[PDB]
Amino acid sequence: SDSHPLFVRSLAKNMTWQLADTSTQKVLASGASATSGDKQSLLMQSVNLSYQEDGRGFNWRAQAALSLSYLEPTPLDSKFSTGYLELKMRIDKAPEQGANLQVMCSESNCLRDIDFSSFSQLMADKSWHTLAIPLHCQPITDALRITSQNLSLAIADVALTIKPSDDSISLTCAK
Ligand SMILES: [Cl-]
Ligand SMILES: [Cl-]
Repeated sequence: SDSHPLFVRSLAKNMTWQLADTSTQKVLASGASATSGDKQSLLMQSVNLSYQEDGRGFNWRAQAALSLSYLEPTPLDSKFSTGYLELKMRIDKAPEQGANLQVMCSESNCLRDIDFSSFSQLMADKSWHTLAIPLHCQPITDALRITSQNLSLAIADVALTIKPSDDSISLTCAK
């Protein structure tokens, strides 16, 4: 009742993964694995967290954006106006030249824009962590977008929530 799943073991109905490299082909992926348009810049595989294939691993080898995206622009439910995007993430290879985590993006337009440097130390054990991202410090297209040139991580259990799980780490707003 607290939450709206976006990717909890499988994509919620109106959702896709989007793998967007520097090529002229953008890939909308709804299964266990995918490649970006150039077949190399951004790859998705399944990984196992709590069940077989409940996570997705993503490997960046060149400039590319991964999004978890709505099939059509969807206004943020007012239920979540002071809520959180929650997800589990494991960063197995930190980005040498950095990465951007954007949350709840419209056409022009993200609710949060977080550099990986801002939470890199808490992720540096290369273990899974539950991250709670407060949405506030118009129709939404990308629930999340991660952009980098070189990076390896995995994501699971992505949901909008009004209250962060107990063992969550809040990516609070920069001062
Ligand atoms: Cl990088
Ligand atoms: Cl960074």
